[PDB]
Amino acid sequence: MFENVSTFEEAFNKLLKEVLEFNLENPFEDAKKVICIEPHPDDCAIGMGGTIKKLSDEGVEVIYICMTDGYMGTTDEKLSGHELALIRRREEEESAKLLGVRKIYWLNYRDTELPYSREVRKDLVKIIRKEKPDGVFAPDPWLPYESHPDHRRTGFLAIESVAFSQLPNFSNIDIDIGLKPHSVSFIALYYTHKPNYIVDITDLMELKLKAIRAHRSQFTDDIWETWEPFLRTVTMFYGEKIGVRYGEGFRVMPGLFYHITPFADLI
Amino acid sequence: MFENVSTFEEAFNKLLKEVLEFNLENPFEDAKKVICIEPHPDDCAIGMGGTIKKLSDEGVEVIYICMTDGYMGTTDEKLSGHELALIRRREEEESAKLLGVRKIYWLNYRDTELPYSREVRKDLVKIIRKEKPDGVFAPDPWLPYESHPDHRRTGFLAIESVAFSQLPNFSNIDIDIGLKPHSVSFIALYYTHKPNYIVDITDLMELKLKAIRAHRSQFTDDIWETWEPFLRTVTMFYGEKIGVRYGEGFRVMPGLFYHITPFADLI
Amino acid sequence: MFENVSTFEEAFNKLLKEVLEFNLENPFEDAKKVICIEPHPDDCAIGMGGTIKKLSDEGVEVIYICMTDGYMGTTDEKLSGHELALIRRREEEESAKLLGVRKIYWLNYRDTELPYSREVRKDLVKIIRKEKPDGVFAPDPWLPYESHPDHRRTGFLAIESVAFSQLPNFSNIDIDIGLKPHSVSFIALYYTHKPNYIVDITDLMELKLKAIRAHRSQFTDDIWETWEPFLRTVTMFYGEKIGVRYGEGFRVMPGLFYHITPFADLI
Amino acid sequence: MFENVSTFEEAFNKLLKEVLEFNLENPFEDAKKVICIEPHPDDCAIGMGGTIKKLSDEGVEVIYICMTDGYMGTTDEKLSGHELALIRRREEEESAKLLGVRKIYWLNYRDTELPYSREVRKDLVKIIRKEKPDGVFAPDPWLPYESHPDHRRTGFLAIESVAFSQLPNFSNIDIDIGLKPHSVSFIALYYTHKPNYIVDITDLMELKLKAIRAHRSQFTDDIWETWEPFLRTVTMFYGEKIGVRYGEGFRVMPGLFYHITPFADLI
Amino acid sequence: MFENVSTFEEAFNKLLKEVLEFNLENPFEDAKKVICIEPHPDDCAIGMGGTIKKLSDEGVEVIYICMTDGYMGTTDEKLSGHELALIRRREEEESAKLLGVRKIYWLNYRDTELPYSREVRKDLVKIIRKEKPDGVFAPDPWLPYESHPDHRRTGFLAIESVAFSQLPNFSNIDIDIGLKPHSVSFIALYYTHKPNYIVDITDLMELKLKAIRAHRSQFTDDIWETWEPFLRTVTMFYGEKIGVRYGEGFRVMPGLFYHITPFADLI
Amino acid sequence: MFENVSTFEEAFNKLLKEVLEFNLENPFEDAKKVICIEPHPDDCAIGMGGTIKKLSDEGVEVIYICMTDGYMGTTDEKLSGHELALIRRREEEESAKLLGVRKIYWLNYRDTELPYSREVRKDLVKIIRKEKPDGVFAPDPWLPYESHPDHRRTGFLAIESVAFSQLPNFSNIDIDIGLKPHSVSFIALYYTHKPNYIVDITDLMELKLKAIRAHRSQFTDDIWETWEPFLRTVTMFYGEKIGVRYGEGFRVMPGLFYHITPFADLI
Ligand SMILES: [Cl-]
Ligand SMILES: [Cl-]
Ligand SMILES: [Cl-]
Ligand SMILES: [Cl-]
Ligand SMILES: [Cl-]
Ligand SMILES: [Cl-]
Ligand SMILES: [Cl-]
Ligand SMILES: [Cl-]
Ligand SMILES: [Cl-]
Ligand SMILES: [Cl-]
Ligand SMILES: [Cl-]
Ligand SMILES: [Cl-]
Ligand SMILES: [Cl-]
Ligand SMILES: [Cl-]
Ligand SMILES: [Cl-]
Ligand SMILES: [Cl-]
Ligand SMILES: [Cl-]
Ligand SMILES: [Cl-]
Ligand SMILES: [Cl-]
Ligand SMILES: [Cl-]
Ligand SMILES: [Cl-]
Ligand SMILES: [Cl-]
Ligand SMILES: [Cl-]
Ligand SMILES: [Cl-]
Repeated sequence: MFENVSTFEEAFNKLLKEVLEFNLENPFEDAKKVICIEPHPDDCAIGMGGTIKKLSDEGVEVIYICMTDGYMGTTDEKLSGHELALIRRREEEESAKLLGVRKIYWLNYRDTELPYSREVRKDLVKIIRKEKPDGVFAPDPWLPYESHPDHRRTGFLAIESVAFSQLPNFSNIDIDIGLKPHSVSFIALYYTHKPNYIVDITDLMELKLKAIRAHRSQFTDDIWETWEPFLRTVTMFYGEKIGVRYGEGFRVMPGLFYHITPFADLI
Repeated sequence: MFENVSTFEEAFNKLLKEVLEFNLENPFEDAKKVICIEPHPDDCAIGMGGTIKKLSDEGVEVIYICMTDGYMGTTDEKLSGHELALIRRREEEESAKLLGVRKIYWLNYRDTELPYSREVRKDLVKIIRKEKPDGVFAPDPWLPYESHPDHRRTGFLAIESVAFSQLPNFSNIDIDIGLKPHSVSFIALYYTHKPNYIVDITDLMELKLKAIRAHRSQFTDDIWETWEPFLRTVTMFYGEKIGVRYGEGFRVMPGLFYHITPFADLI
Repeated sequence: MFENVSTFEEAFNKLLKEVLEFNLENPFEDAKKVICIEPHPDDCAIGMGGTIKKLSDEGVEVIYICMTDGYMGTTDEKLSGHELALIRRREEEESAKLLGVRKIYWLNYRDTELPYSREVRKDLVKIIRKEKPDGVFAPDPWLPYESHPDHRRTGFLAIESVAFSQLPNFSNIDIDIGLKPHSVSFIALYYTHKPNYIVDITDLMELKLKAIRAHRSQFTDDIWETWEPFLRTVTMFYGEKIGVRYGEGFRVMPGLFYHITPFADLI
Repeated sequence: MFENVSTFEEAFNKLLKEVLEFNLENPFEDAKKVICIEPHPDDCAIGMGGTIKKLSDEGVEVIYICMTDGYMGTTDEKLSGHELALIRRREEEESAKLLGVRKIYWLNYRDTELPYSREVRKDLVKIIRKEKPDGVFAPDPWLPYESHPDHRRTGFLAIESVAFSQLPNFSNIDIDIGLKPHSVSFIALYYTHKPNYIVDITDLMELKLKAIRAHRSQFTDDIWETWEPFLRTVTMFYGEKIGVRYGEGFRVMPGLFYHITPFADLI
Repeated sequence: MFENVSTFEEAFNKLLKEVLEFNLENPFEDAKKVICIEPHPDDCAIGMGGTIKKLSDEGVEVIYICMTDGYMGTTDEKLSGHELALIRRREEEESAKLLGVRKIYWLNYRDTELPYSREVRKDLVKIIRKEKPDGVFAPDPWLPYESHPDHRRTGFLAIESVAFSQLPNFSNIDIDIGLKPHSVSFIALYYTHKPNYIVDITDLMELKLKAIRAHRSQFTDDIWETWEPFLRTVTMFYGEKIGVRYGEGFRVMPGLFYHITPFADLI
Repeated sequence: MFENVSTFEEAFNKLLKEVLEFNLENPFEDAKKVICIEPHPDDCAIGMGGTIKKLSDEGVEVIYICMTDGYMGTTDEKLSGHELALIRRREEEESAKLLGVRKIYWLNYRDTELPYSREVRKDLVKIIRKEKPDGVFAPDPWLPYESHPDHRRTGFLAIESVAFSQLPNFSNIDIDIGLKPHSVSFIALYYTHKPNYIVDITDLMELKLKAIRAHRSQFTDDIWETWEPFLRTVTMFYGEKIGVRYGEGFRVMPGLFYHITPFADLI
């Protein structure tokens, strides 16, 4: 096979088009149920809140997994992390209602303390096998200069957990209690410097910002003086790539390209 | 020293040529004994099987270290990981016989569970100090989008273990039982986006694919319909860089450049 | 806000100039007290010794944190790591005296064994909250091909510990014993491939080299035959970027850009 | 309450009889489903195989959890751990069929490597919440001079996991996927120096020994020359306490006595 | 020395009386400031609430360290651990006010997740060196059948941390920031099966029980129907050893006897 | 087998005399090479220095394994742990010379930081398999009130490592580099409350105390005012059990009794 192509460029295009059937025309078109994985309460709204409302409005069931409890998100010396986590849970329930999301799984690892371990893969794999989502969204763990370990670990653990949910010897007691292996159809990484699919969110921008500001403990007015400019600059970064005012960017690749593929950066 | 050069380009070339005596003409020419480090059974054959056969055919002694047992490599709900691991040991013995390899060290860490720790360094440094190889091959841990932790950890632990095998206070009980410090002459990284040395394997391609397919548990005919196209695409990516049909790529650098070198990407 | 810009370029420049007030003109001008974090004894003098002497000579109080004891830095089978660590403490005290540094905190983690953990963050945040430095310097953990885990871990732990030092629920017993949250004004990363600020050290080069050679155990004459060429080639790399003979490079970014910022590589 | 008793002996007897309703007349009489937790394949048969057969013969459904794979159980240099594990799985299925057991959960931690961690607790609580057993058996982790960490860790993790299975904030994703909190009705510890309940197994001793010897890889004839005398000495130790030839001993206590009870050794 | 005694009994008594100056007449008589270390909110009140009130009433400053947040203490599926932990902080402040305690350090490790590690030692040693207490109370980690890892770990970590607070190379950054080594004068273990000092609390029993029931989330009326009988049975167990109605028991030993002492059980 | 004994006492005596061939008459009589494992430098001399000199004088080759470097053993704020450790290595070489010991393996784990892990077992098993000792001595990890984690961990790791050195799948790279499995003939535990074999050291007491005081950094004259009385009180405790002035005690048991043996405290 692949004996009659003559150049690498020809093989490459034939591998993507024919063998992997990859395309970026509308990667989310067939989804019925997706899971959006966030490191902290508010990252699904920040990274992809317009696209979550577009999906919910088309009748896609969007479920969150939140990896941590947001305990550390305050500079108030009188607000304990326990009290903040309870406040953030209610904030995310109000944000998610605005975006059409009706189910959140809380892993409850402490903020700044998310482990990078098989145990946390097992939590993700248990929920993937229970819910059988078509798509999974998570942060791109290769974002340049990303300095928060919870973000880098969420992205790597989500990619690994999507792969290992298909393997019956990984977390085998799930198979023994009736949670069968599941093969997700696509992963999409948000918070990405290298998007290859952009969703125009220009007419949902105000709704997105409203869903973000529902995390009131995080976005005081003072903080918003910097964050609204930031968030509009990011959405213009994405939207300008497809000639629209505001966009949300995602990186999607064939499953093969997440492993031993030396030209994965050509898409 | 280095006071008479005038530009960074001049200093850089003098550092590589004269001080480090670095050359990519024939980096494997003097090797008598090399160790090829693979994350899982079948990675030496996939990443570099053509070059392993060339080296064996020249009378180089090629030894494998396999970091993990391949336990997780099945989607059959009836095949336990213990039985798969036993099957894969036999597959690698048959693959290795085709490529001229006569010695495999099995570290037996569980697949998907290779630790990143001093303990696993010590296992690599014990074998390096026992066998005194001239060269060590391992995956490039900086391959973009590599999402298997066993692969990233094998590359980093091999680079570190080659450096630490020279240090008598590292794993000092080896020195006390007669395994002296050893200084490897070169490292070469396979599975790389940034090769700087390519071996033409055009006339060994069918043998490389045979050696790969000897891992029958991983390469069923259905899976091969994707994997032969992929493997030929990858070998054309490398071969095209030197104007040949099929190549295997390696990244080789002076030892110095694996540490505090801000222009290491200029080779 | 940010509704009247019409291109990403416009928004980006307005976000950096107006909202973040970021400028690379003289990022160190207002500093009264800085901490320089080194993985091993000698890294502050190698990565940034000229700039340390410039800062001391302006009356800046420069403090080191050394993460590890340098135990493993010998190929002499007769010198224990314990004896080497004692030797290296004295070498660093001599080197530091040459550069105007009068205080070093020794975390005493063993060389090649620095953990990547909350416990080590807590050590950094205790010292940052006690000393209240204006600036913190550390290695850039994203230097390409950096293969020493103690270097990568120092960079990431330093950036995370600057951020978490401002959070009263992080390491809360410090607040309870009277070490209040502290907000550092800038971070600067040395050992970097992507500097955006270069200090001319041409007239302090011989003093820098003297301060490095004070670490006699590391820089024997034989080793210096390779290391003087290396260090001059690095200083030319940096100095050529601003048209001077010898430079030390730093990467400085707005705090926001260390997290979720897809265009952080544009500075 | 408890204001009218006037001696500790009076209060103790009232607390056990009235408040805790504790007795040891026939602690297993009401059981419909029990789980027997073994560190390695063959420990349920060795510690309590006669009682398992009594229970199965009364219509009790007896389920095993085996914590490890038995990988390390050979002194044959030609038998890999992987092959041993596969052999021991078949040995246990044969042993279990002799004793009436029809379901085994295999956690598959490697022998000599069982962790003592929240992750292993979560595997035990998942199975306890799925199966809702009335009783759980495990080794007594306080057996004097017990030197195998897998045995000590299995006893502690079993006791902890029975308590934590009732707590909806412990391993909360189970509650989210439909596995509700479960309250086991008794624990019984085997392999105990301090039994307080003994089962007469005099007429099932030959069956018990057959079930043990079905683990042929462990009990070669040579090893059996020591192990039959050992096993009969232990069963006489227990049976002599109740005036019978062969017994199996268990320690049962009120749940309260597993925590902050300074007279728990008085039963 | 000790050459003129003739029997072990003679030597033993002379070691305790003359060399170690040990006695148990009134071990708390000279204390001005004590720390009571509890695993969870409510353990100081349960283990030793009468004695805490006796000490405060004498003008001793009693300070708590609470190792964990009590997150897991509920069987209500509607109450999150975060909310529980906030509730229990308030409960403890009310309980402590009743007993005369005015300061509590909260380590905030999650309940059922307290580590056994150098990091937690370092938190105890920072507080011991800041507060310089004369006495420290903690659970006896050798209580038979104690099945809660947080209780066993608190007792061992407290004993260890008392010893290591005297050592300037342990947690050396405390010494560098001005927290000098401290030598506690006594440890007293509560929750013990082997008390050697009993405090009569007969006239403070109703106050102790009030301070316990202030932890309303733990002691609902239904649970109290078992817990008041238990608590009265325990206090009778201790008081009967000194011929009083209700007592609290402590185990106190010379520092030497916590290490390499084969007759430590003779006191 | 064992069908003709009628009582447990009969079976027990026959199991020990005939099947296990257990004798406490002269357990060390056949030894040619023993390893004495100490947690810190000085514990072999303190726990068993008289016996080590008896054994050396009979021509037994006594080798030490010291698990830690003694870093923490000082209350001088000017003496670093690095310097202490180097001083203590020389102290031990002088002490060991007095006792006839000519070889010490230093594992160099930091004092107070000995792990309890497979990695440290592998260090012990590599030395056991290299040296093939007839006997191994270690602390009894079940000594009551032993509060130093390095002592408890040394005892358990030594017992485990003796057992696992016989198993070719444990630390299998040893067998691959030519270190075959080894079966030690006896373990003897020192620092024990339950000795069953006592060596009379009455005429070697002053030599033992000289070998202890050779650890000058630990035994200043001030400290010795407590430690001489302690050490003579301990040797009297042991010697009185066999009617001699000064003894060293050991606990020896058949290998079988270290596992699943409910009457192991009957010897
Ligand atoms: Cl075909
Ligand atoms: Cl085809
Ligand atoms: Cl990370
Ligand atoms: Cl405004
Ligand atoms: Cl020169
Ligand atoms: Cl020269
Ligand atoms: Cl990784
Ligand atoms: Cl085909
Ligand atoms: Cl505004
Ligand atoms: Cl505004
Ligand atoms: Cl790292
Ligand atoms: Cl020269
Ligand atoms: Cl009542
Ligand atoms: Cl009542
Ligand atoms: Cl254990
Ligand atoms: Cl026979
Ligand atoms: Cl004297
Ligand atoms: Cl005297
Ligand atoms: Cl524990
Ligand atoms: Cl009532
Ligand atoms: Cl027979
Ligand atoms: Cl026989
Ligand atoms: Cl321990
Ligand atoms: Cl004197």
